[PDB]
Amino acid sequence: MVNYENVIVTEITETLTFFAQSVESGSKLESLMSKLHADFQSNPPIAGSYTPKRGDLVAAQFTLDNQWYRAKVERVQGSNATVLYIDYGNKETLPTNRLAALPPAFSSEKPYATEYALALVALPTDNEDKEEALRAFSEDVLNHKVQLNVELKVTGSPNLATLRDPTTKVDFGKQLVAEGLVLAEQRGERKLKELVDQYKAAQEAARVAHLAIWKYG
Repeated sequence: MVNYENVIVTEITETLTFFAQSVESGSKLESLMSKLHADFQSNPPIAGSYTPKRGDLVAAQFTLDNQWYRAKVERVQGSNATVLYIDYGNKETLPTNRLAALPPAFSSEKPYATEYALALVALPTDNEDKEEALRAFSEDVLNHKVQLNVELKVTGSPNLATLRDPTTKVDFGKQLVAEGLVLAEQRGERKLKELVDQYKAAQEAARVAHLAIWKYG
């Protein structure tokens, strides 16, 4: 009877945080991107006429496809800026001449992607084990429809969330633990006790089975 949210995972970072879009907001973003494309084709901005302050919400021309996206300026350094593509979750450093003022019409809708921390998962000690963990998790969830549950709200940073396969009901983060690819996190929130204990047992099973990072005990 847990109220799962149907999401699509759109971006995964190197610390196993991830960005997810709501499935029922898919048409909303689709419409926005189509209107933004048409707007900036009809009235293309003048390159170099805009420079941002840190925090500005802008239109940014993605270096990959030369299309315009909604973006938050996170850092400005001379001729370049670091931006977050708020509807998808990826970041890049970019010349400021590829930034323009976002028309107030596109600025009111909340970001269509939200960042979360994968609940109770810690990356392994080895660097190559780290890579494999990120590869394995991306293969599991990237671009896929999954069920998300927020486990803990965190003030000032991404909330803790589990991800579940809609068909098998397998907890993806826990599966990473059971496969011996990541470590289980121990923490004290009583509401997280059951999940903490379960992830601990999964880690233990992977240890006994000598899986992956636990190969040489």
